[PDB]
Amino acid sequence: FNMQCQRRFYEALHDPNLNEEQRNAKIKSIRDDC
Repeated sequence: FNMQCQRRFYEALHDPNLNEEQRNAKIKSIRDDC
């Protein structure tokens, strides 16, 4: 992935303030956009 999307995934992964469902949904949303 391009640097923007790459960093978005990296951040979202390393953000346990989000739980399993929330975090996987975040990754999915970023991946849909990217």
